[PDB]
Amino acid sequence: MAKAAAIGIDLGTTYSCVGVFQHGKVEIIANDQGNRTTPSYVAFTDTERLIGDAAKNQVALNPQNTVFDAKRLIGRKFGDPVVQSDMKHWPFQVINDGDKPKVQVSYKGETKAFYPEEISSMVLTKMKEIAEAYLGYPVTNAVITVPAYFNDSQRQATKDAGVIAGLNVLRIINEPTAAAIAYGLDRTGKGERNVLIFDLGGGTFDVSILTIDDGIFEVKATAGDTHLGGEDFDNRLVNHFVEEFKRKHKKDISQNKRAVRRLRTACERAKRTLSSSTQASLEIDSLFEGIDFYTSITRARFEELCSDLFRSTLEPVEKALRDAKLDKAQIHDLVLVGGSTRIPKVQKLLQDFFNGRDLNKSINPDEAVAYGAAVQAAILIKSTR
Ligand SMILES: Nc1ncnc2c1nc(Cl)n2[C@@H]1O[C@H](CO)[C@@H](O)[C@H]1O
Repeated sequence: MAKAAAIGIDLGTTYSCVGVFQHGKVEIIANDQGNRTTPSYVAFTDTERLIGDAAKNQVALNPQNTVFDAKRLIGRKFGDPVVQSDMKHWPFQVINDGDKPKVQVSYKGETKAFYPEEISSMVLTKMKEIAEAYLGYPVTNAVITVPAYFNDSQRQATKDAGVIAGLNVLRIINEPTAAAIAYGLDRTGKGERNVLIFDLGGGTFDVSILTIDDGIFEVKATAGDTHLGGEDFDNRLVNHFVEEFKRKHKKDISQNKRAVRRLRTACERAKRTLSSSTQASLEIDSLFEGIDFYTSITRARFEELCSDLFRSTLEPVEKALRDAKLDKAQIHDLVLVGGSTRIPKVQKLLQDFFNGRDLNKSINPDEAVAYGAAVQAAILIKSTR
């Protein structure tokens, strides 16, 4: 029953996803708000602790006590130049506890501090409860994914987050490995298979090259930009609409925090519409000083606003190919991961760089990692018996 059941968890920087392999198929489990992905946010309020969508929806009103990006801190030392550089951009306090970073917040009127693994365990507990509500029974066995560049300390801290959350961690697997498993790329029989995983998420870009030799996976190269993702494209849209409001009304909205946030959420939504339509409309009642902002943007204009950012995704692809010592024609499969890979211009650029090659994109890219982890969790729990 419960002891023979296992889940796959994609514990992401900005979003998390949970899957279960049963009756010959993977089911990506929707949360209580009907969403197949849940924000990796934890809010501490005057009465409660919020996780996911409810935490993300109140980030504007409570920025000092809403934690996100815990994956950027997990398994790292306080003195690490990555930690020191990132701290300058977060609205929450990061403190030092014996060369280990802790996030310090106000919760139920008291000052509390949490280790990154305790923050990640609260996200994992939510993913576990989403699976339990769908299954009708508690599930405790899980496969958790990590980026392929995570070292031993980051992997151990992720496993510890799993233990705190009440999960029995069957295995910690690499995100590009879970993605290749989702597409069945490890069941092609004999001979070495070279796979490139192009992972463009909300806040990070990762390129991974894997060799699959008779079921055995090997990471040949990892490249990317830890500070490039979907949120940079939303900000390019925001800047355009701030300048358009200034041309139509002779009023600068940039300093009005509420106006910029409402514009940012509308831009994120418009950006998503632009993946399946050639135009999107913005409908913001009383954006600033009682002025409604009813406008539209074409896909062509959006592609111009982000042109330099889209083109920059090809330098890590080339860098990963030289590090792996492979030419383009030596790559057998191209796999898309992350919601931003739905952008048609991103797909066109990658396909043209690989000389008109077909892309593996039939599995929802923001769900492919949880899908593969769910498949691996089923295989592992069966062998355990
Ligand atoms: N249809 C879409 N067109 C463009 N971007 C998308 C789309 N869906 C998601 Cl999710 N994202 C973005 O992917 C990230 C999460 O993986 C977020 O930045 C989200 O906006």
